[PDB]
Parts: sequence; C-alpha cells; structure tokens
Amino acid sequence: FGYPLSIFFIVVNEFCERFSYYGMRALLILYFTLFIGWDDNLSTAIYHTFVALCYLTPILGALIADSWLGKFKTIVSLSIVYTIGQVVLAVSSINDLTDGNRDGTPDSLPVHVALSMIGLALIAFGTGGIKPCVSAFGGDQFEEGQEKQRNRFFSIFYLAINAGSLLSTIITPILRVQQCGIHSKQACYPLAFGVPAALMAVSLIVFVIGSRMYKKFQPQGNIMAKVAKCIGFAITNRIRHRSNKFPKREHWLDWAKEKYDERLISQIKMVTRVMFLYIPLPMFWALFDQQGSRWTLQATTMNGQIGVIEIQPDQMQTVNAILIVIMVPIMDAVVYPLIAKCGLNFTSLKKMTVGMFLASMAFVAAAIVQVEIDKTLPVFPNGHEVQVKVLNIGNNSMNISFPGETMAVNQMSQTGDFMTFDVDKLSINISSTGSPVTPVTHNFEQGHRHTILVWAPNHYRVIKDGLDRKPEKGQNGIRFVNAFDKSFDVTMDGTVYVNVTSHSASEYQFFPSGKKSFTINSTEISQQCERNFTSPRLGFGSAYTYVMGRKADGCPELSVFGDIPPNTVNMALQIPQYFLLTCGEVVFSVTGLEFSYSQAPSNMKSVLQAGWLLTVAVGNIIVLIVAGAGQFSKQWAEYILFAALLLVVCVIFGIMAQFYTYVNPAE
Repeated sequence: FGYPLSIFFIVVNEFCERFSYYGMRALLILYFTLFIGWDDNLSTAIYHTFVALCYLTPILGALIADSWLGKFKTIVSLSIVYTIGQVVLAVSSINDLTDGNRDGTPDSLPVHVALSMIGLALIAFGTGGIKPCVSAFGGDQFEEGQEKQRNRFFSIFYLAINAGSLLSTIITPILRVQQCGIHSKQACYPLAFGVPAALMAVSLIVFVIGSRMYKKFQPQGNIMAKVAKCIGFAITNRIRHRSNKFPKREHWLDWAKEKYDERLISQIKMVTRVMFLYIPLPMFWALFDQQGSRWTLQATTMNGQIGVIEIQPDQMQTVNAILIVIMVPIMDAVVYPLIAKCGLNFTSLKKMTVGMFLASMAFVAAAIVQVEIDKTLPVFPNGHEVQVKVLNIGNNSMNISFPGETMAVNQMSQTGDFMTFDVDKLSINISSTGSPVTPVTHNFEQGHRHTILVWAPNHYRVIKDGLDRKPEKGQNGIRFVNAFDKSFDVTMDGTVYVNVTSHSASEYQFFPSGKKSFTINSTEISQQCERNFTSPRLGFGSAYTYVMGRKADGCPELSVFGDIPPNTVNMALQIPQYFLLTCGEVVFSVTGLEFSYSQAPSNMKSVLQAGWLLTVAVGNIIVLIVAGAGQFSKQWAEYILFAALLLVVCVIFGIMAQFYTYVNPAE
C-alpha cells in the first residue's frame, strides 16, 4: 500500500465519532432512567431535548465556520468542546472528589445534575458541529478519482459507520454493569462514560494535521441572502403601504433585483419548492427517535432473556443496527425485483409512503406488545383497601377462614397470590382440625400489603410489607422469616440482617442479580450444621420470602415463597418492533435523500441536508411537547396516539404525492 494513509485515518475518525455518539445516547437514557430518576417522562423529555439540540447544531456550526473560523479550525475546536463535554459529564457521574478541606458546597441545586446538563449541552454542540464536515470534505478532497478510489472510499466509510454504531451500543451496555475492582464504588456510569472520551481523544490525535495537503472552503449556503430575503419582503409588505403591485411575487422579484438576481435566487425558488414537500416528514422522524427513548424504557421492565445469556436493557438498539446492515444489501435485489412477474412499478414517493406505513405497523405492534406486558404487573392497591396473604410457619396445617372463602394451608406452605379485601369487610378467622376458631384482632392500615404468619391456632401476628412502590429503581428484593424460638442474624453478600426476632420477618433490602450465599448465626442452631445456603435463580424486579424452619434434626432448611414474581415476556417482542421500524427507516431515508437530491442542483446539496436536520429536530421537539406535557396513561396511550398521527400523516403525504409536478434535467 502507498504511504498516504489518509483513508485509514478518516475512516478511524468516523468509527470513533459514531461509537462515542451512540454509546452516549444509550447510556444517557438508561442513566436518566436509573441514577437521577426525576421521572420517566422527564427523562425522555430531557433526552429528546438533547437530540433536538444536537440536530439543530449543524446549521449553526456551518454558519460559524462561514463567519470567522476556518473549516479545520471549526472542526478541531468543536471536537475539543465535544471531548471536554464528555469528560466533564463523566466526572459528574462519579460522586467522589477528594479534598483536603472538609467544606463542600453543592451550590443549591446538586452539582451532579448541573454538570450533567453542562456536559450534555457541550457534547450536543460538538457532535452537531463535527457530524457534517467529514463526508463533504472527503468527497471534495479527490472526487476526480470516481473510477475506484471514490468507490473504495464510499465502501470503507459505510463499513466504518455501520460498525461504529454496533460495537458502541454493545460495549457501552456491557461496561455499564461492572462493579469495578478499585476503591469501593458499586457505581456503573463513570467508566462507561469514560470509555468514549478516550476514542474522541485518539480521533482528535488522528486528525492532528492534514499531512500537508487539504483544501479550503469558506462559503457555505450564503446565509446573508437566506435571511435578507425574508426580512426584505416581510418588512416591505408589512409597513403601512398601498402594495398596489403583486402581493408576494413583486416583492420577491424586487428583492432579487436588490440582491443576488442570478442563479442564486432562481435556485432559492427551486429548493423552496422541494422543501415544502419535506414539511410533513417530522412525524416519521419523531417516531423513530421516540422509539429509541421509550423503547429502552419499556425494555427496562420486560424479562431479560436470562436464557443462556442475559440480553441487558439497552441492547435492542443493537437489534436495530444489525437488521439495518443485514437488510440494506437485501433490499437492493430481493425487494426490488423490478417488474419481475407482476404488474406494478414502485415510485420513490410511494416508497416513502410505504415506509411510513411500515413504521405505523411497528408502533401498533409496540402497543400490542406493551399491552401483553401488563398481563403480569404489581397492582399495589390504592387507599381504603388492604392486600392480605397467609403463610404457615408451624408444624401443622390450619384452615384459614377469609370472608366467604376458607382454604387449608399445609405445613411449610403459603396461600395463593395476594388477595385484596375491603378494610371494613375484612374478617379473617383462624382454626385447625379440632381447635377453636380464633378471629384476627388487628388494625390493617389502608393501602398496604399484609402478610399473616400463623404457627398455632391461637398464635398469629401481622407484618406489613412496605414495598407499595414497586422495586423503586432497585432490581430485586428479599426478606427473611424466622421460624425458630430464638432470633438469628444473617449476612448475605456482605449485608447483615440483625436480630430477626422469633416467629417474625426481617425487613427489605435490595441486592444485585445472580445467586447469593448467606450465613445464618444464632444460639439456637449449633455450628455443626453448615449455616451457608445459596439462593436459587433470582430474577429482575422480583421479591421472595425465605423461611428458616426445622429439619428432622432441626437444622435450618430453605423455603422459597415468592410474593412479587420476576417479570417475564421475552425480548422476542422487541424483535418484530425493531424489524418493522428498521425496514421503515431504511426505505424512507434512502428514497427521500436520493429523490430530494435528484430534484435539486448540485450546488444546494447542503441546503437539503439542513432541511433534513431541521425536520428531525422539529420532530424531536414534537416528541418533547407530547411526552413532557402529556401524562395520562402508560406507553400504550401515546403509542396508539403516535400510530394514528403517523397514519394520518401517511395519507396526507399520499394525497400530496398525487399532486406534484416533479422536475426535469435541472436547467
């Protein structure tokens, strides 16, 4: 190979940039959901504000590059700002800052969240600035060699962007969940945010110099005229005047005489036409980004596919990337067999319409899958009702008499699932074979779950659960229940249960996933029986009750009786969702960019990109004003609402496609 290695250099630049951006996105959503956790709606709102700012930035970056700075200076400065933002956010994620002085001033609102917002704003600025420059500059470098140098360029660059996304998401998710082997930090986010910063550092080192050969491009889009036109006709028509000439045509033509009256204004009219076409696109773009955000939120509460290997909450975007790559080549031949042996030809505008329809199908599938999830969800009753279960810890079976129903609870067994009763209508009676009926005498507080431990017909007690608010942001929980005459203490995974009183229950605390061993110490159980036991498979968001009874020799035996079961649905459902949304994105994006490009002069290729980015940003703002403001129901509500809006936009775009004059060899 030749000494000029610019190809490797720029493709490495692309890899690093995309890697960092997608890692940032995934961890952003899963951390705003988990660590700070203002609210799910607020989290997705902040994520979509970040995305909207990132997609609004590129036009500002191009204007700043046009104004005073140079292309190289602009790109390097924006890369530096992007790296600084990532680093400062990563520092914000870690909570420790060792200081000689003991004085700590959080500056009213927490330093954590404030530094996080500053970092995200900085990285939005940086990414928006750095995104457009590289491809255009590489094309302008040596377009002459279209024969095969240009072809190799495009191929390697495509491989690069595709890979930079996939590895990004997978590796970021993996890193996130790692208890690092350093000074005690059970945190997750510091290292995961730190990793992409190194790639930006290297890429900036990769882009240190131009190897004594580049080219300079100051003018981009002529923003002066683009604002002058608007201010001109608006001011001229607005002021109190006769306006006896043409309402909008004469002023437009006049200002064209005043300023650029040449191909400039002609092509401005040209694009103003193709853009009025873009106008209704926002919904599709809003839907794809809302997808990323709230789907990573819905995947948070599904199953995990423990299977052979856990899938991890934020790896469904990996499904998106994989399918994108695989089908992009498939689409060219299989899905376009030309006329083949049928009677239809398939046009770009109806291709975009079909893409919107496929996206609507993706979101209706999302809605039905979301409904399928609620088949198993902790209800947690509202006030004025209580939720009661009975657990047997004695050596005999009792017949528990609920109002209207009586069931027998065997030795070392529990009743069915939690049953809710009215506070005023609750009357529980306890009796066994040959024993008198003993009614319960306790004041059950409304809106709470109660467990009844019975070891004798005339002996019972009431224990409140106290988890009426789900596993909160935590994963899974556990209690311990004492069936021994004397109390015991247990240390499980380093956490110590202290003085679990006789015939009572221990309090709740959360532990990480996996099998955990515990050691139970008491004066009632001697040292000969090994007091260590290992937990059976523990799921996400679950809670279990462990009862320590007497064996034949009296040594403790394990008793697993779940109250809140682990959530189960299998991410398979996210797979149809992602297949359909992928197909949609592919066809829509490719067709639109090419058709928009085909009906425009080569001179304003950048203006179409600006329109595309503005469309995506407006869609993000729409998702913002829908998600942050509207809080009525679960994911199903806005899923259905977005599907309906997208279908309406699809039919409107079809009608618009029925009436459009196209263009010709642009002349």
